[PDB]
Amino acid sequence: LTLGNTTSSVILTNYMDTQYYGEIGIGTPPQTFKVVFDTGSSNVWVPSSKCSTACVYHKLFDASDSSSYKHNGTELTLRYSTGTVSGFLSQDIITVGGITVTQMFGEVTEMPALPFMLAEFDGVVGMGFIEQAIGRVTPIFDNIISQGVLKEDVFSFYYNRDSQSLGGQIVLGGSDPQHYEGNFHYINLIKTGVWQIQMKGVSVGSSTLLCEDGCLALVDTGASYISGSTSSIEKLMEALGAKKRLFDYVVKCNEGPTLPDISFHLGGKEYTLTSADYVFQESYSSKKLCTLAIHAMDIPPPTGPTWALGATFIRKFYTEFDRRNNRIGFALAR
Ligand SMILES: O[C@@H](CC1c2ccccc2Sc2ccccc21)CN1CCCC1
Ligand SMILES: O[C@@H](CC1c2ccccc2Sc2ccccc21)CN1CCCC1
Ligand SMILES: *[C@@H]1O[C@H](CO)[C@@H](O)[C@H](O)[C@H]1NC(C)=O
Repeated sequence: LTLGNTTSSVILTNYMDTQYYGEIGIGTPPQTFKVVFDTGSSNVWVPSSKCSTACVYHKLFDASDSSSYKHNGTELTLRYSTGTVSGFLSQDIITVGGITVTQMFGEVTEMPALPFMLAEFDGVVGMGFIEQAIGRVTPIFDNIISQGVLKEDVFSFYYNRDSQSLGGQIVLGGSDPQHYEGNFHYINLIKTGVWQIQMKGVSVGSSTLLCEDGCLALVDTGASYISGSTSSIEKLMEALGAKKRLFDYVVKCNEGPTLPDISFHLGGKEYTLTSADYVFQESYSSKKLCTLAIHAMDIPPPTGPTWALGATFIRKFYTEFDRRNNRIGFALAR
């Protein structure tokens, strides 16, 4: 007997405003892993004990220590913006904030030192739809929905700004009103299968200089930043006075607080980020260079070309992902 009144939460760790990770347990007895909960992907994967470069710094799943494990072994390859992992399929019981689910997941045996040596998390829990799942593997949230335990078929994200403070939180089955102010404003997904909405414009202060004839916005919990196409970012950075370095865009630290507001027109409203929301203000010196929490990412079709609203956006706006209604809700984070 499963009664739909459950609302479970996973505490997240904030690593330098770029990586937000929580704990999941795999197997019997449970083997714990630090995972990023990512709306931009649909597969679950952790490093395998069968891993032969980045594997050395992470926790590895040993199937031989789990009584609940069921072999499969189908080969699997997962491509991310940052890097590609490879392994095989395994099935086991996954515990996520109290909820226990029988899940098919990836046992990663090929984890390159770049970029995975830089990951503070062990694996990824893809919070996207089956349409985007590799090997057509049933996503974890789809499996939790099938159990009929959740209060509502929704999950929400809270990302805090980096004492003994909470780095973030995921709520499965609801939203935590302690982490948002006012009410949610919802935007319907263009289509089911992808956590993507229509964007009606991007404004720099006064003038709406980009996305004038509309564009797409992927609401990506796994993305550290706000990203646009190379073309869109080059124009945006020019309007900000930012300069291209090797991996990032920079401004003189003293100019940082003088930077204009960036607005994203989504559904009925404008979602504004002030300079304090997008500049890593590590100094105020005129002789130092400060990094922006904005970059270029060319997302390939069918999903891209698209903007991605990552942790930079989510820190400002507490986000709710509604599977029942196929919509996303935003509320000012508290
Ligand atoms: O953490 C930083 C990003 C980090 C990184 C992680 C995964 C994949 C690529 C890169 S590029 C790179 C290069 C050299 C050192 C570290 C890094 C971002 N910074 C901005 C705020 C926190 C620091
Ligand atoms: O956004 C970050 C990407 C992040 C990540 C998140 C979800 C799923 C896969 C990966 S791959 C990976 C590997 C190592 C460290 C971090 C990460 C990387 N960014 C840092 C600066 C912008 C790029
Ligand atoms: C692995 O699992 C898939 C279902 O996701 C199934 O179709 C396939 O036959 C399985 N392979 C093996 C070798 O068990």
